[PDB]
Amino acid sequence: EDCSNSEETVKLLRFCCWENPQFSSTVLSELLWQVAYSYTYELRPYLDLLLQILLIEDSWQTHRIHNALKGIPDDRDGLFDTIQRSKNHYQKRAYQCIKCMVALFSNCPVAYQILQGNGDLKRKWTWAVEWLGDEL
Amino acid sequence: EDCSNSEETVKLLRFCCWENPQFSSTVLSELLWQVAYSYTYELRPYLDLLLQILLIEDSWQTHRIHNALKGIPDDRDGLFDTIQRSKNHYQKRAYQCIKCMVALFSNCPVAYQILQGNGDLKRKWTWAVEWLGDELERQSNETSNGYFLERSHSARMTLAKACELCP
Repeated sequence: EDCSNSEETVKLLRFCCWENPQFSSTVLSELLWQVAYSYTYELRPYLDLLLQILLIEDSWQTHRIHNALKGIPDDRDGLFDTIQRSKNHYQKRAYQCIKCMVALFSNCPVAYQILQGNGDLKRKWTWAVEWLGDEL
Repeated sequence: EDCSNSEETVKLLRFCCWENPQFSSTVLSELLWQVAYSYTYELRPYLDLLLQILLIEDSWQTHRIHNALKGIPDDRDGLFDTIQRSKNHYQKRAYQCIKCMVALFSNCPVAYQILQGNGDLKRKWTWAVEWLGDELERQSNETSNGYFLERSHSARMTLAKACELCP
């Protein structure tokens, strides 16, 4: 919540999230909370921190992209869910989420084989891209 | 968790749950857990599998229906509990639990005398129908889109069928 823009936090998270299943969910639980229920002008410190949690190439990487796009069920939304919740109002929230996602897919291969290979996430990713265009 | 939508998983559960209190408990416990903590695009298979468990016409049917509508006490798990938590957000999950219940009540005479004959369940069943009525008045609710009740025709029929069940 507080010290997300710094770089001594990314180092602590990437050191503990590494092949720790429960902890990697805790960080995602908190990060998905703030990307959804936090003030619209401060998402970039949180979203940019989310990358270096998804880009950890360990045995749990696939789950992290899974539990960031679908969301941890029945509490925290996902990157797609917050987009739906914010297309009409707080449109800047959904835009900044897409920037994270575009950056993630273009710079993470394993993310591309999860987007390309899971039709539901594939199909939702479509509706996202036109919406960004139409708003422009 | 994994082998859902299969016709052989339900046949095995339906076979083992017959007159088995311990086994039926775990099946209900796991099914209710799956109904609560799972993505809405994979909820219909669990609800449909749950419904087939409740339709087992053995001597534990009333117990199974009680543990599914209410849940194990002091744990706040159960179809009414998950409906209550999902009224505000994830409204698509709350509706699908109702849609399963309508199919249960209108097709299980044993699980209609449990409703008609228990007061709080009728209150809880009532609170569902106005919530569904109010939510709809404001397609194919499996798309896992924005989580807002899309009027569609599945919902309108479900609301219509729910209303007649109310005494």
